[PDB]
Amino acid sequence: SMNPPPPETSNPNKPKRQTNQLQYLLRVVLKTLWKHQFAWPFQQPVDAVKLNLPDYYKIIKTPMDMGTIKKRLENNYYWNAQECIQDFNTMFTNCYIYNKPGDDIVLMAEALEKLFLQKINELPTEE
Ligand SMILES: Cc1cnc(Nc2ccc(OCCN3CCCC3)cc2)nc1Nc1ccc(Cl)c(NS(=O)(=O)C(C)(C)C)c1
Repeated sequence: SMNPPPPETSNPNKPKRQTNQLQYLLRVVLKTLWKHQFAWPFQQPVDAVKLNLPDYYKIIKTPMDMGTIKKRLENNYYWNAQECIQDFNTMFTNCYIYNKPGDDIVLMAEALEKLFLQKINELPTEE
């Protein structure tokens, strides 16, 4: 069971903005999670062939990862902060949907999500 194409990261016809909230999502939120010791399983799409998870992309129909989020932010792909926040939440939820409680990967996601939520709590007001 093969891998799907990754999520879209480029679309010239999509309206997009560079806002102070989206800048915070890159400079604070993404950067903080990316450097974390538990980030690496989330820094690129799940390679379900290499990990031998032939059911992964049958169960996870809206895949997301921080490599995709990083590219979207670096490309100014988003219209607003909530679109990007949704991507992070999809990533975390997908982890909890696919895996067992207490699994290492879940503990890793939980550590990243705690930091995510702390940073989002201080999202600046839109300028
Ligand atoms: C983002 C993400 C979400 N869900 C999972 N689920 C998962 C991964 C592998 C699993 O193996 C099961 C045993 N195999 C299956 C057949 C036999 C062998 C089981 C479940 N993976 C993720 N990314 C990831 C990326 C790189 C790696 Cl190396 C890992 N591996 S890991 O074990 O979870 C680790 C980070 C080392 C704790 C996960």
